[PDB]
Amino acid sequence: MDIDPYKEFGATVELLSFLPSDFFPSVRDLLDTAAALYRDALESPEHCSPHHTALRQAILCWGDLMTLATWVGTNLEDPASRDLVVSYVNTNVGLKFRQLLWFHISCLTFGRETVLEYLVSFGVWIRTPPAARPPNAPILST
Amino acid sequence: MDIDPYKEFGATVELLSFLPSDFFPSVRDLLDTAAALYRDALESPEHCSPHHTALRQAILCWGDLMTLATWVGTNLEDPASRDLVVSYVNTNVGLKFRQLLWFHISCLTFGRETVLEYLVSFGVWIRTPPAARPPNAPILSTL
Repeated sequence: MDIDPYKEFGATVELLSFLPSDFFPSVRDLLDTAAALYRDALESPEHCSPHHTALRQAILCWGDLMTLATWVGTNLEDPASRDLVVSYVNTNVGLKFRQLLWFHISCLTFGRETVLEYLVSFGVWIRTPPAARPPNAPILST
Repeated sequence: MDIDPYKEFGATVELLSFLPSDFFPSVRDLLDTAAALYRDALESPEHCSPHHTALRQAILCWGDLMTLATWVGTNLEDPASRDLVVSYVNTNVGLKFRQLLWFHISCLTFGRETVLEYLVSFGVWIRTPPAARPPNAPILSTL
């Protein structure tokens, strides 16, 4: 069974690894932003949007991963060395959520296509050597 | 940030724990049920329903979870400590996803309210004294 988290939103995992791995904020920063910009819709009893639905599942999923990695770090080894279980999650999967978290928060703010366009525009822009690219990078707004 | 997976769907975490711990299939059974019944709608570029989108995340999330919980099985040694993660997985989250997976597969199959009513009814039935309850439990079948 093969599911692209983005296919239903008009994008893919190809399109997101299209941006450099350091382009995205941290997972901790992206969650802080979710609360700060949307908590009431996110805690609301309404669907609101497919982006809202997806965002809530993605926030909570990182919750299911972190909770599991912390309870499993505590039960054999030192709280100073047990951060290999939480280290592990930020190496394999931590990058994946960084893309996914950002993608939806961004889509809520500016509009799905805006973010889609922004990804292709900013993507070809970052690859372009300094001398060949405009001084004004693509910008993300309404 | 404090979010109920079910609130937007007319349910709550209280409401699903209304049901016994053993009533739900394994996760492994639920995903194979899902694959076999829905692979094509779930793999579609279409939302279909809020249930579909929430489901896709959850199926995919269980993928990310097993990847983590198995990697710590690799880093273990004791025959009682390797079995420390799949003790938790069968207790804390495996139960959570079993409910969540089940809630959604079912809603797609039978209808949101259908699945909801069934939860109250089966819930009150299991709580109901044997001798006071009908022999025939509330039923989950194709409307």
